[PDB]
Amino acid sequence: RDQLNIIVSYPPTKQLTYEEQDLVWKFRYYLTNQEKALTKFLKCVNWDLPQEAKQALELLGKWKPMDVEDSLELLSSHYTNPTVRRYAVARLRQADDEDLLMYLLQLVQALKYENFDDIKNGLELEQDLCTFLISRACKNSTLANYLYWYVIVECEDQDTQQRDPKTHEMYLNVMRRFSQALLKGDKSVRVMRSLLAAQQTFVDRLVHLMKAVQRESGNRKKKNERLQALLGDNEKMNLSDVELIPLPLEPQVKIRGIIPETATLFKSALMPAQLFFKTEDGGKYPVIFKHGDDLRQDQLILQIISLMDKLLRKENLDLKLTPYKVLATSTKHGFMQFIQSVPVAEVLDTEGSIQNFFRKYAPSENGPNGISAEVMDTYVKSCAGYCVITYILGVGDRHLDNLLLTKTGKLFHIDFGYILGRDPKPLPPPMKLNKEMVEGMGGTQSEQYQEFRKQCYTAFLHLRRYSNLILNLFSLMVDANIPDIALEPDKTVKKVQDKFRLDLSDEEAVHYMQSLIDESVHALFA
Ligand SMILES: CC(C)(O)CNc1ncc(-c2ccnc(Nc3ccncc3)n2)c(CC2CC2)n1
Ligand code: NA
Repeated sequence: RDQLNIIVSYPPTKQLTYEEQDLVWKFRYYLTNQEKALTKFLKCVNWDLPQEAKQALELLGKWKPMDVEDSLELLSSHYTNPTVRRYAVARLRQADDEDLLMYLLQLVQALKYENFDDIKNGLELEQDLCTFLISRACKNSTLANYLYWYVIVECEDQDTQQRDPKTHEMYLNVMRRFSQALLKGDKSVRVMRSLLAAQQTFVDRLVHLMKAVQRESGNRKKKNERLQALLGDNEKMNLSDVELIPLPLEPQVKIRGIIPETATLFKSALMPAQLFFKTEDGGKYPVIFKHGDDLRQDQLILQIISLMDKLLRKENLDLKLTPYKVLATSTKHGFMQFIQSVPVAEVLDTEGSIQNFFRKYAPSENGPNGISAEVMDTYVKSCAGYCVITYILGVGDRHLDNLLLTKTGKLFHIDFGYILGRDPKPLPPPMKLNKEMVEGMGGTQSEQYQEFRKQCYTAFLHLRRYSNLILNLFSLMVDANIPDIALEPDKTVKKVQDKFRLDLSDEEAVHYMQSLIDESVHALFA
């Protein structure tokens, strides 16, 4: 009946009532070939009663196997049954590394829901999350790299060390188990350990270099010259000439070192560094090296933006997004991929507007407002894409210093210090959209505006379809040391859930999205 289809449609986090539980339970045998009924059914099971547990796992066997997207729910805190947890890993094994990599950050966090004793006893349908992740890491260099940096930061975490010494020791063990597996492997596998160790030394030497620059009082010019001098002496610092190691930030990129003479410090409180990595093929890879600050909140947000971009691209909707790489190398430092762009604040300061800026660096006679057709389409798509993504992620503290623009027309957001409905000012707008963006398209009477609205609807409807995956991924982050999560862990997933408005139809959703843009665009006139 229809009452069953309304119950299975529920978000992964929607808590079923006792009345709703005993209903799914009664009709369990009639739901066995319904893929999206299994999670709802496993919720209903009295995992304490042996006869119920027994019949439930019998049903788990004969049940239509679930999607990887839905399987992520089985790895959360709500599940403790070892069979249900091995089943979750068994479905997760069906995913390819490309997908697995998209979920890895949350999978490292999901280890704190695993059996700590099994992880320990492994030192010196049958695989747990630890064995599975190490297994996959041994076969894929990229995966091994992120499993290393994700676990090392959780080991380093001093807040976990004191608050949960049990979880801290579990991660030390995950690292020991990983190191053990690497040494028991093939020629290819055994060299991954020395590669991870070489990058760890590299980062340690870079951390020391940043400190060597700050030991003094000096002009930014003098500090820049102190950075350049220290990077130049490869005999002492060994940072300008290294055996081609993976770049922790993007391991597919193999680096020779940092170019000494082009390295500088940013005009910013913690003076992060701009460093150019010499890649194996003579190319340059610019990075931001941030010290004395925690990148984990940005690292999560950029990981979700990347996922959202891949999902949209999958549905043949490339909205020209900039999911720049963010990697924390400690709870105190890390890397960000430097993107050549200009903050919108500076766009207004130097050129007066986004339109002027575009007319200057990308003109064309009969193009929209004398601007390149390609640059304008890129701008409309990226605006729409970010308007929707920042709306869902509840990104606050939006100002024109953390809104960046490229000369190719790419608009994007940076610095995700405020997320999930948090903002320095009270009553913040739900739709993160300003008059500078709107004026960039050519105002509300422009064909570009209608196109922007259209792209906002398309993105929303496609992202709404992946609500199960996104909410499951957030549910694995509830107990992570992410400031804006740690504030209200118990309320985190619902904050994301409510933005999808999964209560509304596709037609109803586009009207709500349509009204939200209007209510925001008319609020810009007060
Ligand atoms: C580091 C922080 C004080 O915590 C703020 N957070 C943050 N987050 C991301 C970026 C970033 C990321 C990627 N590309 C660029 N490019 C550009 C291109 C041109 N002018 C600016 C940025 N900037 C940045 C900006 C760099 C530090 C100056 N800051
Ligand atoms: Na990008």
